[PDB]
Amino acid sequence: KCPAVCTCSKDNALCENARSIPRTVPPDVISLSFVRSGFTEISEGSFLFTPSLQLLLFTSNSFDVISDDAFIGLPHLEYLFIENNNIKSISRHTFRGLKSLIHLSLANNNLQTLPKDIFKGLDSLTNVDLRGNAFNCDCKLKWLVEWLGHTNATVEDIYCEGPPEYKKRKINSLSPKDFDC
Ligand SMILES: *[C@@H]1O[C@H](CO)[C@@H](O)[C@H](O)[C@H]1NC(C)=O
Repeated sequence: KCPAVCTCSKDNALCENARSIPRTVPPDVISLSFVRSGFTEISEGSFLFTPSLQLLLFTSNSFDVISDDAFIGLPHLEYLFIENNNIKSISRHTFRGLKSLIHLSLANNNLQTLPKDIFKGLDSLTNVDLRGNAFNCDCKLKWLVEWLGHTNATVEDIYCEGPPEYKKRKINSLSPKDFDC
């Protein structure tokens, strides 16, 4: 019942160098991890067949895009860890539909921006980790300051990698005037 690419513990499944997201994952596996995966993107509805996941981890992957509604069909997911990845693009609705998500980690992916309203609709979120990314502070990030001010979640300090004028400045400290636009 455990997928061939993955090795499965009782409640946990680890998939390494998987060429596709398995749709056969046994129920009563609440945690799934993808390490050094073969697949280059996460399309919409990839996890539809694994509704029981409370925890998801992506690490050491190279992704062209993580699509809108990629995580649709995961009503029970509390923890989502996307870390130490190469991600070229992240869609505004990528995380749409996770109401139960408590902890979200984008940390250490070297992401240059984030789209507006990417955190829209995640109510249960107590923690977001944006550290370890190279953020270009510009018009596309201007929303992020407003979100950091009004957010209920705990977010540790993050800094602008660019442009040269703003480098190594706390994004939380910035004001909307400084963003140009
Ligand atoms: C943070 O949460 C409290 C209670 O959960 C709420 O009253 C407050 O308005 C929230 N902050 C916002 C929405 O900026």
